Amino acid sequence: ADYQGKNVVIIGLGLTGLSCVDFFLARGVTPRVMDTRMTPPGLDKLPEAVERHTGSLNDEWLMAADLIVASPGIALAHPSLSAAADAGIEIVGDIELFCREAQAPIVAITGSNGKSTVTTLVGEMAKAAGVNVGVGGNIGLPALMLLDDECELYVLELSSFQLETTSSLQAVAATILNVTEDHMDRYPFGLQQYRAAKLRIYENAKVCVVNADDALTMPIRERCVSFGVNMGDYHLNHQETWLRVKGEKVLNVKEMKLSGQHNYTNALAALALADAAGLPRASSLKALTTFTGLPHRFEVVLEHNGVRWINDSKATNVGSTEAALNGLHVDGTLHLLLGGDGKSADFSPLARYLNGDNVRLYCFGRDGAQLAALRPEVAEQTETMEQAMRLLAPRVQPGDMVLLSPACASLDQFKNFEQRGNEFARLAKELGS
Ligand SMILES: N#Cc1ccc(COc2ccc3ccc(S(=O)(=O)N[C@H](CCC(=O)O)C(=O)O)cc3c2)cc1
Repeated sequence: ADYQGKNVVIIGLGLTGLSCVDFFLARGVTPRVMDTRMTPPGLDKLPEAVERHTGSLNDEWLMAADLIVASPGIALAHPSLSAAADAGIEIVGDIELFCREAQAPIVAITGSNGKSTVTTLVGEMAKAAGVNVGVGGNIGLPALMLLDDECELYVLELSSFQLETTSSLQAVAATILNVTEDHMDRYPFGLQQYRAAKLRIYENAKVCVVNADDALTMPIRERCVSFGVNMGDYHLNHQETWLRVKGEKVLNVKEMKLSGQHNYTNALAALALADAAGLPRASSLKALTTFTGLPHRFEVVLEHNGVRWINDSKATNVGSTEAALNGLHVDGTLHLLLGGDGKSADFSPLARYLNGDNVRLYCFGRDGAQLAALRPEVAEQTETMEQAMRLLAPRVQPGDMVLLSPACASLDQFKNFEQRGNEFARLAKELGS
């Protein structure tokens, strides 16, 4: 596309907003930036000759623009954006600018849980095949920083928010791994509106890959390739567990470093997408056996003195926490940390995992009191995650697990879930020796 001489406004700084700034400048266009935060996260990192407005949206700037580039962190439904949409002013995001320039195929991945693990996995499968691959998007680097004429494949994690402002994506392979309640603070029309945003990823996709076990991942109306536990074009076989494609065994999971059923369906989805992208199967399977997991994803930061302390800080929703608790083996007592910005989620689904004598809850952050309510007799509420740790530490016994899998965003008290996971790791180290 050609942006020469246009009035461009970028809404939202940070890494992404910064990457969009660089994108326009390198193309000979000086945009202007605005952010509803008085002091946004990359402000002092921004070039001097770029006009910026902070502390609110600027309607004068918006209503004058030829193109608005909106961070995924601002709602399209925001009154200033809606007004500019009503006036016919074109609104895109960073993924859209990226898709209009990219000169390699894209694998596109979204879903409420598993999306970064699959994205990473498909990226390692291309690396194992000697393919020059750029991996990023909603994980790692912002898409626009991957753009390179030499790249042979892109693998992108895409959030529901990124998908709302993207229209030119034509993925070689796209998946929605699953859809469970999340971001309800951004979706006033509920779960169906949240799903609808994710369904945008299948539009003009060469192959679509659905989860046979989750109907919501399927288009509204050829067919998609599927993965699943007992069913699907890609599926599990329990003699010991194998991954199979159409009845053929391709890998015995004991060769994987990851474990758990939900990692095995991640592996299936990753394979299916690599297959659709033309990558050789042998090297794809080799990558499955070398991948050790992402940090903050059910990560054992300390196993010592009979106690395992797990950083599952990436659990930012109810679905992810269920994944950790469902089938979880604990010898003695589980000390479960819950807390932060629940985004108006229904926590009920968690209740059925919190019975029996061998469970303790330490609830903190904005929605702490709501998380304790799940079973108040076994629950403590603190303000912070630090205070919670210092409160559970003394009670920890050989055989126990300490599990940070909070079911909420960290953004009420932290920069991001990585900072929360790193703080937990530091404290677990202090308190656990
Ligand atoms: N203008 C403006 C403006 C821009 C950003 C913000 C708040 O700033 C952001 C920015 C970009 C984001 C992009 C994606 C997300 S996210 O919802 O997809 N990720 C969180 C992260 C959770 C966590 O890290 O704990 C979640 O799943 O809940 C949150 C974001 C939050 C406020 C005003």
